[PDB]
Amino acid sequence: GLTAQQLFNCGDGLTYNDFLILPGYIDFTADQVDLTSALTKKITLKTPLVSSPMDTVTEAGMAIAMALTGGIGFIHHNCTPEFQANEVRKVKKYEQGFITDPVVDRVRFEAKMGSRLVIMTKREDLVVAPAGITLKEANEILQRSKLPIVNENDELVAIIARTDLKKNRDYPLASKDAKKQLLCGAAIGTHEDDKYRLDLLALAGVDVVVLDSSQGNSIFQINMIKYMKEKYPNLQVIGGNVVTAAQAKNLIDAGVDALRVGMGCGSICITQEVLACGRPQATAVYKVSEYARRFGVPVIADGGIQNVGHIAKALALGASTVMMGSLLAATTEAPGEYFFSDGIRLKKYRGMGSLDAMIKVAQGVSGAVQDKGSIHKFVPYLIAGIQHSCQDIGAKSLTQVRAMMYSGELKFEKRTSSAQVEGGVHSLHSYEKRLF
Amino acid sequence: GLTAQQLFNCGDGLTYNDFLILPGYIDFTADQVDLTSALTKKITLKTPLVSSPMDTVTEAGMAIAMALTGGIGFIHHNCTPEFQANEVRKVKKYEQGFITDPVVDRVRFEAKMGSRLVIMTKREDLVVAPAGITLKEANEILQRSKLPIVNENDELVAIIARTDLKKNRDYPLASKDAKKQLLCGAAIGTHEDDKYRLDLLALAGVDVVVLDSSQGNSIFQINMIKYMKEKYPNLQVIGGNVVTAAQAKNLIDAGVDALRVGMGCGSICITQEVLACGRPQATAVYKVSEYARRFGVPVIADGGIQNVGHIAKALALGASTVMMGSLLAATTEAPGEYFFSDGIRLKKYRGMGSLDAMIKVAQGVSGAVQDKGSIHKFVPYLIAGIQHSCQDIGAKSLTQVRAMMYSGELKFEKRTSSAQVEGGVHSLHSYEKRLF
Amino acid sequence: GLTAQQLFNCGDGLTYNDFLILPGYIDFTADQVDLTSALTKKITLKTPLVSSPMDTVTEAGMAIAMALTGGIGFIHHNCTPEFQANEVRKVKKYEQGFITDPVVDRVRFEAKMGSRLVIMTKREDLVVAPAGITLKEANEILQRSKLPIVNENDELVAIIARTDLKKNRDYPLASKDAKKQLLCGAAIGTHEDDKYRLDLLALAGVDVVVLDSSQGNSIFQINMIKYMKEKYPNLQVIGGNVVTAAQAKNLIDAGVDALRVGMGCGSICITQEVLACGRPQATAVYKVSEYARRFGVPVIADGGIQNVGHIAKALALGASTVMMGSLLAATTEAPGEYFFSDGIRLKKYRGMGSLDAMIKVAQGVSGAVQDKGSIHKFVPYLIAGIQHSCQDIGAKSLTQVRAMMYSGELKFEKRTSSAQVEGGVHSLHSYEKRLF
Amino acid sequence: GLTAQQLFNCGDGLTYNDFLILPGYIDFTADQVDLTSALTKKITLKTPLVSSPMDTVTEAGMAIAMALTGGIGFIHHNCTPEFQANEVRKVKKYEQGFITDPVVDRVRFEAKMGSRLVIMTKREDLVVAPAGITLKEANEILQRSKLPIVNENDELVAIIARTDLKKNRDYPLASKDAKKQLLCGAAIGTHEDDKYRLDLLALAGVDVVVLDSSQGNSIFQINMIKYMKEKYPNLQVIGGNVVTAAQAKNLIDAGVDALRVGMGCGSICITQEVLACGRPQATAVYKVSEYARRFGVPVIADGGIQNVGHIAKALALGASTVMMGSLLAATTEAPGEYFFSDGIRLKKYRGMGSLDAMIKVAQGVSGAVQDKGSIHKFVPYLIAGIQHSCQDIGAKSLTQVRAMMYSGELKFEKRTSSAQVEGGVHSLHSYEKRLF
Ligand SMILES: *c1nc2c(ncn2[C@@H]2O[C@H](COP(=O)(O)O)[C@@H](O)[C@H]2O)c(=O)[nH]1
Ligand SMILES: *c1nc2c(ncn2[C@@H]2O[C@H](COP(=O)(O)O)[C@@H](O)[C@H]2O)c(=O)[nH]1
Ligand SMILES: *c1nc2c(ncn2[C@@H]2O[C@H](COP(=O)(O)O)[C@@H](O)[C@H]2O)c(=O)[nH]1
Ligand SMILES: *c1nc2c(ncn2[C@@H]2O[C@H](COP(=O)(O)O)[C@@H](O)[C@H]2O)c(=O)[nH]1
Ligand SMILES: COc1c(C)c2c(c(O)c1C/C=C(\C)CCC(=O)O)C(=O)OC2
Ligand SMILES: COc1c(C)c2c(c(O)c1C/C=C(\C)CCC(=O)O)C(=O)OC2
Ligand SMILES: COc1c(C)c2c(c(O)c1C/C=C(\C)CCC(=O)O)C(=O)OC2
Ligand SMILES: COc1c(C)c2c(c(O)c1C/C=C(\C)CCC(=O)O)C(=O)OC2
Ligand SMILES: [K+]
Ligand SMILES: [K+]
Ligand SMILES: [K+]
Ligand SMILES: [K+]
Repeated sequence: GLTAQQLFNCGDGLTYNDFLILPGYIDFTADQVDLTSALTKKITLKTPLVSSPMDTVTEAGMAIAMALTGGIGFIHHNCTPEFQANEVRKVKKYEQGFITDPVVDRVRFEAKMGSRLVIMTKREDLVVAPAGITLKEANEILQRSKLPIVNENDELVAIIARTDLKKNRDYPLASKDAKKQLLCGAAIGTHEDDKYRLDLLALAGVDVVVLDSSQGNSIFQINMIKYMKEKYPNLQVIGGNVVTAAQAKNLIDAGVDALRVGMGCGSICITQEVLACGRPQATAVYKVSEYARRFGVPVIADGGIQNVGHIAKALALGASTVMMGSLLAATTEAPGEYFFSDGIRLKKYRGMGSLDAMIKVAQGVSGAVQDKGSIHKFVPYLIAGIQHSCQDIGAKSLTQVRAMMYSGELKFEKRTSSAQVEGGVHSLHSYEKRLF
Repeated sequence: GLTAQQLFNCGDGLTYNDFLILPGYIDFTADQVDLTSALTKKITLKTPLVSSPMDTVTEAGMAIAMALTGGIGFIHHNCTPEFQANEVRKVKKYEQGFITDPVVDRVRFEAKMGSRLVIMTKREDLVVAPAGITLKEANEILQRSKLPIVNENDELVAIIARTDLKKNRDYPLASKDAKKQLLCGAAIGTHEDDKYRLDLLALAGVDVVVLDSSQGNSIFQINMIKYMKEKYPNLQVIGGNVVTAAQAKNLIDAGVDALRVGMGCGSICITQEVLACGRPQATAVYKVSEYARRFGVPVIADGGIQNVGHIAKALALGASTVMMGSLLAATTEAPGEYFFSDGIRLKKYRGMGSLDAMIKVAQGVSGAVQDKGSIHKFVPYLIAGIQHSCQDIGAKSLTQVRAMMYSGELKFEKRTSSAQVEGGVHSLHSYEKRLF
Repeated sequence: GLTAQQLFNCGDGLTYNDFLILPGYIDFTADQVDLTSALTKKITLKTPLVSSPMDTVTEAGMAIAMALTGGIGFIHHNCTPEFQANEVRKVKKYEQGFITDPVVDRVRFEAKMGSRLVIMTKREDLVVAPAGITLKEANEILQRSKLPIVNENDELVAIIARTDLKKNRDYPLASKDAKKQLLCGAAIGTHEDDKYRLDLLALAGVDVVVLDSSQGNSIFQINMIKYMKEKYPNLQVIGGNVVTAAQAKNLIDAGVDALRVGMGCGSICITQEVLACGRPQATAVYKVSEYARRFGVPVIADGGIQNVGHIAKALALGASTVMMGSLLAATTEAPGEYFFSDGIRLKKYRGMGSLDAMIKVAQGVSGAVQDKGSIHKFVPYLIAGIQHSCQDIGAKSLTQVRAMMYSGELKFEKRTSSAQVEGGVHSLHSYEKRLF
Repeated sequence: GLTAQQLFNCGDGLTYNDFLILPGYIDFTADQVDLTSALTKKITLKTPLVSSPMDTVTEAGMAIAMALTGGIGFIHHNCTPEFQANEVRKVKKYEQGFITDPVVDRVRFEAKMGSRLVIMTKREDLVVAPAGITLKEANEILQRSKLPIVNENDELVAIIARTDLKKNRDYPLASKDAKKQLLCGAAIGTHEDDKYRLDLLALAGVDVVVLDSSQGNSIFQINMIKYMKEKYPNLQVIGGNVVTAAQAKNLIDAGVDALRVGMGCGSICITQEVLACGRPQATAVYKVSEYARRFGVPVIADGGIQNVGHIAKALALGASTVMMGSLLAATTEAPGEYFFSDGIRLKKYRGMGSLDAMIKVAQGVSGAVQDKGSIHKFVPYLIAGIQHSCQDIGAKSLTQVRAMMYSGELKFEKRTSSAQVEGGVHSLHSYEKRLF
């Protein structure tokens, strides 16, 4: 029975595996737990999940799947500005609803004022829908397949493809923007070159942009932040990797809408070994979030997430969202082809600081992870997992979990190594592990 | 030389392997140590041993063997109410003594008032025994095989099968109820459905019932407790898994006769890894027992028992009884068939939260343990083991061990990892381990 | 720079591998270091080495070799009183000097008053030596082979075999008694039966006797101690295994001449795992020696010695001598035959609490260790090793090492696990280890 | 956020792997970081790198390569004084510039006053250079191959081989002495014999000499130091291995120009295990440097360097330079021939206290390390690695890093074992590691 303030303010250099959250009182069911989380000062998702901007994790496929399930994805920038922007465009155009370009096809089969060819099938035998209706109305109005929206003068003002109404109805947690499109985020560097790439990403319709760096507390990123906030006042920007409040302050002052917290704890990271710099994750998350919260800036616990327990712990310590690399790297929607080794299906996963991904000092390693299946199955599982944890701890929502932790109400307890060994599977001659 | 109060009140998150009990003064022999322990507020066994309510551990066979040796068993509820109740009935009818149903056979060979056929062999050549005698008397009275008990009017009032007098004489530590039957306990859930199952278990003659849950401090279990205490005033109820005094208080207030303490420390448990919730065992046991004792509520140290040292430590820290899963899972009396792998005989052992035992979030794993032989050999061994420990520590009884620990008299000392390595087998090129 | 008092009085439960001794000032050579140590209140050896009383370690061969090199041995009692006593007799008669029985052969070749046949070779052609001379004189007096000692009346008063003068001259560190015989010690239990065995051991000429027990603070051993001190006033007795000052006090009060300190840290020990009782060695040694010293009672650091560093640390913490089991178990002089496994020569080593060595609760395990060669090579090596350690720490003698440690002058420092890893061999692709 | 003073003054016995340096503010690039470091009170290198004086590490080849890249090398003394001195001579004569001996060839092709034959090619057709010019001038003056330097009377005063001007221009970081020669250092013992060897090393032109010992705080080394400072007033001397301020003081008082800090932490070291003496490196480095700095004496962090992180940490804690053995032992320039095992190329690496390198008490082990390539590639890599670390921590130079650490500005944080596990590569099914 120790509070977070007490636990993380003794200088022990703790991490996720070094502690536990003590159970509380249950008076609701796991399915009643709400995971709504703030991605940035203005982006809010239904789940606190985010896919990392890496070669072997996030591209269109992942970004789309992740958005459809309740989270969001960040496309990597280890490609051409053109390619990256196309990946953003694919994601952005995956779901639209009221398509305008192809409806105003252009007018200026169907015979809808102006000269809207979609012509032959005259505007009398065809079903139409008034302007001002909503997607719900739109769906029923033509319960079949193929809906031309008409503006007073009976002029084609828009159209809505049945397929979009399907995707919309199929994914109730979909992270969509004001235009009913799957929101997407992208990662860029801080060199001048990144200004051009940013412009192409802007044109692509990217919603949030993260400045990629192992140590984001620099004059380069600060000025880059200020630039972006100037050129694109509304664009949501996330600050480079930080692990201390002093670093966060500079980026917060520069104008960040959120912070990416984590240094050298990612599965493929050797920065701590090579550069001696970094910080134990659990502590990094608590300290920066505790600070950043006084400025309304969401913290993204980035790195070291090996399972659901970690996710719940990051959130419990102050993080608004959690970013994963390896916990998603082997899913169907991640970049790369599957292969086999010792009868084990694998997909490549490599650190962005690896010589391959990149005198060059390698800060990442290149490996492979075992097949995790589809994001469409895995993410729902993580969502269920997180919910149960909130239940045991007695919290109906992630927002509540933090209040309980900050009020002192939520208690923790350190785990000795024997205690960590006891917490996992032990004393078995053999066993298999499954979760969903 | 550190007291329990000092040791477990520093927030280190200790477990069984993290400490030792310092030896005292010996002025008696190991065989003089008494292990009588309170299972619940009213159930008291000769030993502090209990078999866990799990698919691969407890069914009739185990429950019977465990009772015969001095402990008790809890039948799992991962079966039909009918099946479970039949398992309780088998155990309950294993030993009876004065059988009534078949003696009042019905009257209304032998020719005993009324019309008691057991007829031919007239009541004159046959040996009979008066009503009011005891089992001891009964045994001698017909020193052979096949004893009709007669009520004044020479009317068949009961019978006693020689076989029961045998089982009774063979097992001096047998956990029997007021009717000379092997007591049995069963595990149920907390859903409404469990009320029906409970009723069938009541009819079966179950003696103690444990409410099965990974986090028993809930409104569901509290109300279930209150229900049971109402409907079955005398039934002994044990509260769902708890690890803190605050949780215990709710269940104690709800009316529990004992508490099942343990969360995520069981050999097949992944709850700590998946849900981030739980608590290091040694500490869980000391803290809750220290509290629950002020209300006369026995604590069951449930989980993490890998050997005799653990059992003795749980007891020394405040537990009245100890529940095991893996330490019994491979015995002859446990559910399942034996098989072989690398020339090693094994029997399945799986967590009740495993996908097999059961979106579903797995909290347990499915494995196999190596053959441990019969409960009838293993339990006596654990009993001997525990006794020696009490001797080294200078305690003639489990009751004494707790007094010494609560008075400060009993001392402990933390074990560094090197100290733990030194405590076990080391520096050998090869070795085999045996214990009994 | 931490003193022993500070280091071992924080309740951390440390052991040998958990700390280091910081180097001092060197103004002498390793060969100038003196290891003279008190075995008991009256037995003093040239080295602080002792072989453990175990089936696979100490018998005549070991006891003799160990004495010849500067230490001593304790014969095991897992044999008949006759056998054990014969093992003591073999050791005792290995070296004698002035043999009396065969010289007083009996008188009452050579023609020496009385009728000393050793006859033919008359007392005139034969060289003789006066009574009152010493062994040194004796050696030169007949610089060849085959010396009849003559008493005034020219009567055979004794004889001295050339072979004894050889053994005496060959081993300058030999642990011999007042009669120039290799001293020997033996281990006995505390049951009444041990009184008879003790008597046979007395007749055998045993010099020191250790009462064998895993927990020697008992009324059984206390009374046994008092008995022995009564019956054999001069016999040196060592107290059963203790690890705390409170235990030591009882045995010290009972009249022990030394204490055997150690519980569950021996390579083949499972007492800590099975009985939950014991104590981390380094701490056990410091605490009891710190106490026992106030009564002039030598402490024997028994158990957990895996190498020279451990020996030096035990001594530095207060032990007067060190007892080993595995560090000697595979030498030529130890009981048992050598065999081979994976091309590796081995000799059996088993705990005295193993089922084989012995319901029975096993407290020891049965294994094998790799061939260490002869005690006559290994012990000199340990002696050299210990000497260098004393040099680095700036102590010319074991006696000095303790003064420095008790005065505060000697400093220590805890070793984190990484620090322990760094202290040993690391970062090699492959390597072989040798020491002498 | 803990200062070095706080971190290393709690008695925890920390080492490199036990802590991290928290990142600061970046306002410069990695390539702008300066690694200029003081080898001794008067020797200053461009990099803080030094090759250890060992059989399998440093000989001419290594010493030359190491100097050319920015560091320095110390030739081992496990050879004849003649051999060692020849190794110094090879290194010293590798690069010269203004060669005098062969130019004053002797005078007393070319026809340059006196009788300088280099004769035929008369002094009129040949290009010459005035005395007083510099190497830069010299290079251009004869932009081709084959430059006779002439003194007023047109007398051959010196010569400069084109090859030297090449080596000079190729290696901008070259550690050269006042005579434009690659500086070299050598290791000697402290016995009288070492005085002769020293004399031969003096004649060889050695620049710095390190007194080789595992425990240099001795009367032998102190007097040896005083001797050398007397006989060779200008010679730079480094004090034997020390790990505490008390030891450093004696050697500092004796007159050391630098200190070699480290005891039993070297990859091939078993001194801690065998002699129980030594100290955890990170702590050894901070404590002695913190002291030695008050006397302007540079500390050489010697031992335990397994990678770049360690190097940066040693420097951050107070060391002026870092000495490596295994981190260089398998390079092309190190002594020994390459061989193969399991398809892995290896080169021998052995501790100088190994029986092979040397009753003898082994303090080192004999193994093999995997091929690291050329020093000419590896050292530049370490240089780049160190620079990035300085960048993350916000320091433009090693000198700055220490100021920040001593002022309190630089912060650190302990790493729990889980934190250390998280810091390295984890959660991968497989991976390969590369760095340059
Ligand atoms: C160290 N860290 C690196 C590198 N590339 C990316 N990253 C990071 O780690 C996170 C993924 O870690 P997981 O544990 O797999 O989730 C990424 O989000 C990013 O912060 C690298 O080369 N070295
Ligand atoms: C975690 N714990 C589980 C699960 N099923 C049962 N249990 C528990 O552990 C105890 C057995 O642990 P042992 O160390 O084997 O004695 C059981 O009594 C129960 O508390 C599960 O799926 N996950
Ligand atoms: C535990 N300890 C046992 C047993 N038999 C003997 N001993 C002890 O350990 C010492 C030898 O330990 P090493 O590390 O090998 O030196 C013996 O002197 C004695 O104290 C046993 O069965 N269990
Ligand atoms: C222990 N230490 C030894 C021995 N020979 C040399 N050394 C030392 O270790 C350093 C090299 O360690 P690395 O980790 O490989 O750099 C050398 O500089 C020297 O101090 C020995 O036999 N035992
Ligand atoms: C940039 O991607 C990362 C991130 C996000 C992190 C780390 C890291 O090593 C890399 C790879 C390192 C690279 C590509 C070098 C460029 C740079 O320094 O930004 C880390 O330690 O924590 C977080
Ligand atoms: C119920 O059986 C348990 C018990 C007793 C414990 C744990 C656990 O995971 C399960 C399996 C988890 C299940 C079947 C999910 C249902 C539930 O939540 O009750 C644990 O962590 O500590 C104790
Ligand atoms: C007696 O030999 C030992 C000793 C010396 C020790 C231990 C031990 O287990 C045994 C074997 C245990 C036996 C033979 C049971 C009898 C007894 O209890 O004496 C230990 O834990 O520390 C020291
Ligand atoms: C001398 O080389 C070393 C050094 C530098 C160190 C150690 C060591 O064991 C040896 C080998 C030990 C030898 C050759 C014995 C001679 C001696 O004692 O000097 C160590 O522990 O720290 C540093
Ligand atoms: K990492
Ligand atoms: K577990
Ligand atoms: K042991
Ligand atoms: K080492």
